[PDB]
Amino acid sequence: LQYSRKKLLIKSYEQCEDEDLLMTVCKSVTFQEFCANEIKSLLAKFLYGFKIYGSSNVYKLVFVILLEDNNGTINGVQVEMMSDFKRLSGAFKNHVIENENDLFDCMYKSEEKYFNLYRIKCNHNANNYKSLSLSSNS
Amino acid sequence: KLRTLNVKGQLLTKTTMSINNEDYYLFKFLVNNKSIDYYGTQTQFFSLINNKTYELVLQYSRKKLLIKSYEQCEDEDLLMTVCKSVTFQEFCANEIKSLLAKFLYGFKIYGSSNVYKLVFVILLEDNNGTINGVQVEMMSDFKRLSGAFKNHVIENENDLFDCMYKSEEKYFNLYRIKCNHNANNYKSLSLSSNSQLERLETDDSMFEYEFQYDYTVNISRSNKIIQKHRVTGNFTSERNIYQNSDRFVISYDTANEKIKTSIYNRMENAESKTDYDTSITLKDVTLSQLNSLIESNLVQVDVYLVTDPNNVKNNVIAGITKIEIDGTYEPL
Repeated sequence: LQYSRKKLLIKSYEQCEDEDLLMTVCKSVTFQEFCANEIKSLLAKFLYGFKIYGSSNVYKLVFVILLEDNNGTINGVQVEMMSDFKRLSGAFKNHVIENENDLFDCMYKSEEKYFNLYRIKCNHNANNYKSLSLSSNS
Repeated sequence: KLRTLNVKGQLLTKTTMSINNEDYYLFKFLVNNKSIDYYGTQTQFFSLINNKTYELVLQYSRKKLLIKSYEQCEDEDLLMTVCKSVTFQEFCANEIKSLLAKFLYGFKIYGSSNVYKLVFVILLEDNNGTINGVQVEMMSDFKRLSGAFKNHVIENENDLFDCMYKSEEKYFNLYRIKCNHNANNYKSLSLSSNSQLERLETDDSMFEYEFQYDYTVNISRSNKIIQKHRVTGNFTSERNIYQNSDRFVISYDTANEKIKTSIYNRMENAESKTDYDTSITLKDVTLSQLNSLIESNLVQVDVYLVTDPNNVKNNVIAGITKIEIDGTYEPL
């Protein structure tokens, strides 16, 4: 791009082809990446996780991530994540979770540590409510 | 004559206590899904067993409700057996259940490509014995909905929409519907993959029921209800992406008044591709064409509005369905 005649003109264009952002951790994400419901990977901070009262097979993970509003400011926000016992056991890379008891013992040893999340989908609902969710290969 | 009552129900707990060396024996029975306690002696304490329907005959003597006698029924099942009213208790147990509802209206949710939403009115008997008609919501997909409707062949989305707009404001027997309660405490209805939605088609028994099914609150949202409007006049659309979200500002005329609202833009699972920027501007084109079509009566627009009753300002759109002259249906 060259600055000429009070404009930004495309001085030359070159063909690039399919840049990959999966398995590439982004320090931040944008509101639009929650809108497109795009599967990315970001770095996050796990706060604390537990099992939902009244449920048997549903656990909740709470994270702190960084969103970018279009104003350009980067804010730390609390995001919530839900997944069953199965998808959670295989989600934790380099950790063996064979029963419910180990999941809780892993979460309590995972508290306040920084995580690289991989292939996590950002969702958006009828009632908005922006949250994360585990795919089958995250 | 000492008068008596007859009740039937599951037994939950058995408890005993000795007050002043006078043994007392009590049985917590589930009668019509209520915790009602009845008196007994030491003979009944051992004869009866928990989680077992007992046909019960009560006696009133010495200012107490006695178990005069016991027989035993056998675990009656009440599915495919419709009910007028459910309780808060049954929503907590997440009881798959068959009850009667009044169908209001249905639409396809914005941004989604295969997810639809139904709005019903059901009778919900609270913990105090009062029965009130409330608005309840329901999510299901095209596949479950294609086979859900009893006695109606639905093979394509356009049929699905044609079956709701016919069934709008009719009464429906809902068979084997799971009443949900969630970590986020809003209560809803769900299609178990083997649930039937069977229409009643009037027959003048409706007169007793329309007075009851007066929805004043939507139990699937908090402080908000869903309302349905017909677009008659100036439909205007504008793209306002704010600091907080990407939105469409929309204002239309009904036969009543003009409404300001806004819809939150979202795209379902558009993958590895810029199918959000190129598709939202696409739907914006569909929106600024709409007024041209309503004037010449080419399409009719139905706006489904998640609204706060007290403050009519809190308006958001959950679905917009275009009714075309030639039977074709376009939702958004």
